Amino acid sequence: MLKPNVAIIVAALKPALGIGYKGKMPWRLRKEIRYFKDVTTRTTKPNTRNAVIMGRKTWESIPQKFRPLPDRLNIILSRSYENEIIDDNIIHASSIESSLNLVSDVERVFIIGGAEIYNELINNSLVSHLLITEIEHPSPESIEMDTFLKFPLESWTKQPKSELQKFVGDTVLEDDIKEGDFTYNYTLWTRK
Ligand SMILES: Nc1nc(N)c2c(Sc3ccc(N4CCOCC4)cc3)cccc2n1
Repeated sequence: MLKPNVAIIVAALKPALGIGYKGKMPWRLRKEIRYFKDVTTRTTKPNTRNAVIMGRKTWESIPQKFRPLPDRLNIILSRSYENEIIDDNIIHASSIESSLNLVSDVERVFIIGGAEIYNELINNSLVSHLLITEIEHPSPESIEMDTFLKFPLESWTKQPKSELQKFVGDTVLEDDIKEGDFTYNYTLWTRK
């Protein structure tokens, strides 16, 4: 695959864009996890699938019985890895671009995490879209967090929901989803 458009998909707590605490998301949003699954899995073309890209630490944090993520090509980045196809669902690579050279029959590409991946790849011009779930809570400060997005959003534009809907196709987009004390919305951003 040559110079594909890539999307980042993340869930962040406004306004600081907190994303984790000691390796874990500080919340359990059952519907939000479902949306992550549907978006990264659905495809429109026939014999295709999407690819998910993750850092080695996130891979390692998934229980072994739960990896690879089903129905998607999993790509794991490590600075120590050789570019290699492990099996039909797993690729090892040392760069995003090198990993993409090993694939065919991929419809979309998503970077899924973690923090270091997000923060480094946001500056790669292959990244064309951001799918940010913006989470809100009455007392954001009550939530312990150590990891944050460092995204240059002054250079990105938040699109209208119509554009997101077009993006995700048939997926149902509910507004102001509430779970416990959290309220969230799905958003799409593109580069200015
Ligand atoms: N919108 C969205 N985006 C993701 N990318 C999701 C992941 S994948 C993921 C992997 C790593 C991290 N983290 C960042 C740093 O370490 C805490 C874990 C967060 C999400 C798992 C569940 C729901 C998700 N929701």
